[PDB]
Amino acid sequence: TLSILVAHDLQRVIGFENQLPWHLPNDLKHLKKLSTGHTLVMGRKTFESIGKPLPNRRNVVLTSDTSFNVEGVDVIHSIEDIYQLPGHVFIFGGQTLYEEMIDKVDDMYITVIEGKFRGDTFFPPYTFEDWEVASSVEGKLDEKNTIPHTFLHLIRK
Ligand SMILES: NC(=O)c1ccc[n+]([C@@H]2O[C@H](COP(=O)([O-])OP(=O)(O)OC[C@H]3O[C@@H](n4cnc5c(N)ncnc54)[C@H](OP(=O)(O)O)[C@@H]3O)[C@@H](O)[C@H]2O)c1
Repeated sequence: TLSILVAHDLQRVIGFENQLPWHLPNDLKHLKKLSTGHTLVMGRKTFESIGKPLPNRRNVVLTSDTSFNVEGVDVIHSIEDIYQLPGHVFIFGGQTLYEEMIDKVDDMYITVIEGKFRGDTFFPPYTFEDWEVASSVEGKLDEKNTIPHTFLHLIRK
């Protein structure tokens, strides 16, 4: 199973200066819940910004750099390599990977961040006429989680 994993704002901003534009602990908990025990594929810039593999899942980095060899990370050098990855595979950014994979994934787990942030990277436009809402759940807010957000699971029609 091949799934997109992403948080984007009302204008589909996903990043600014190689980091998330928002601070939202609950969404990171959500994404770790979805992906534990599975596989995260990420482009090189996204990986470098995280800086270290996420524990308790297979971390795969897509890069053209043949000198890339990081402890606890598997490297791939083509999109085609993604299809050889066994199990539930999550496409986890950044913009380049989303653009390359959005026409290929089975479904998408999207957190809509219900705000407008300054961004330099975007999730590609998509339409609900291609995607059925399997679920839509409003995130609960508190002191440390102050931006309204909605967890979507969309499945390709
Ligand atoms: N909001 C979210 O849920 C979320 C999640 C993840 C990331 N992000 C954001 O996304 C932004 C980064 O996106 P980005 O597009 O700048 O970078 P990126 O997708 O993270 O990485 C781009 C790099 O990935 C490698 N790559 C991509 N396609 C390739 C291919 N077909 N063959 C070989 N290598 C390939 C290349 O690495 P090389 O140059 O080394 O060859 C390319 O330069 C950051 O701001 C980050 O915060 C947001």
